[PDB]
Amino acid sequence: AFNNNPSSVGAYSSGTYRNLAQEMGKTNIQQKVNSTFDNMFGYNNTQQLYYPYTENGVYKAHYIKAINPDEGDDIRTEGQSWGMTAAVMLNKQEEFDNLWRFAKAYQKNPDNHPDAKKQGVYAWKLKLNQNGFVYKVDEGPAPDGEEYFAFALLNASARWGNSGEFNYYNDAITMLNTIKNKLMENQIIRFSPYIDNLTDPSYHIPAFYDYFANNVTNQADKNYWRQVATKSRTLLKNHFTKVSGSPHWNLPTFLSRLDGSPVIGYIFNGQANPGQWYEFDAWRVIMNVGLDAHLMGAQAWHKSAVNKALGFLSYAKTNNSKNCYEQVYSYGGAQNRGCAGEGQKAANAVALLASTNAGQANEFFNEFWSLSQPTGDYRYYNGSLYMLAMLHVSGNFKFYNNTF
Repeated sequence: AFNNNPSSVGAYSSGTYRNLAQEMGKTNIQQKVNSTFDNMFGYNNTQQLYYPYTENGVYKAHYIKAINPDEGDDIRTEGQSWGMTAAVMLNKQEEFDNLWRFAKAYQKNPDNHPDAKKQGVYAWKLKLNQNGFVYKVDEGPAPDGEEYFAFALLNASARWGNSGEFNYYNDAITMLNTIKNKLMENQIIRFSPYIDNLTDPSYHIPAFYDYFANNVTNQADKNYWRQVATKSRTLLKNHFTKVSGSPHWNLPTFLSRLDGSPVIGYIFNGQANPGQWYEFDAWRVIMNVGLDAHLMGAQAWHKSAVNKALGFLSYAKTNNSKNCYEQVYSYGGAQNRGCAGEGQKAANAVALLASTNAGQANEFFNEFWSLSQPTGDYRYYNGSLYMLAMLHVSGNFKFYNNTF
């Protein structure tokens, strides 16, 4: 049965990881996790997201392909870093290494870039050109990519050691320094190096920062990352307070000020969507809340955040002619951007790690567990999230500490 009373002591401290799928009475859980990875990382062109990159017939590395039916396929740091995260959780070293090799070679902006703000950050969008060779479309970062890269690299170090192709640990510390020096404002993750007073709630993964603190060597840095963790929980708490009730109706948003206030409308040239939309980034927020609750302990704010968000989505589904909750809401209103797909359902299933409502858990968990693994043109984001959620709900998303 669903544990509707999640512990205030996290798995990171206790060593006890929940297996949400087991709580929900599912069987063949590990087989399903394993096949999810195998199909995502297999050469089937069906679920597959992991693709080799070759130059003049010479194998180089692999990437996570952001399939995109109308703007052209591209390659993103988020997906890359998520793929590495999945690989390390399942002990898939070659896959990890192939993706990290790609990132370091091709996504990383040089440390001597003329724009100091870009030095060592990871270009969020690459493409292959008409001759098949990789190039950077946008050198700006998507800072949760770096966050996941650091996370994944620290875990790789801890599981595999640092005497092979990669000194994972050194690469992780370098990534942490880059986050600190290039991607933070006042200890809050930036949306952009170029805009101040701006964060993206989905980039807040407090438990990662606590893990970082425990995996650096020097006292000042340990304190730094513990403070980032606390400030991240404060940001999320504040954001969830600000989105409660009217007018945001309990869903977190794409962009936020540093006090947690949703950004209203457009604020910069190139912005993809209004700041107050619950959209693709925002989907991940309650997944991150679930993660945090699982790994570092459930507090009242985690439970309220997820219970109220899931509650809104259930209500919104009852008020939808398609009998679905949708992918995009703004001020509690559906934006007609489609019924939830697999990624959103996956994010919501992970959120259950902070839920106290067994009825919500049954509904949201069964909707996720009944899905087939994503295929087709929208599988990059649906399938990347599906993979991460499979790990989270099967007790496979764990923190592996380094030993000093």
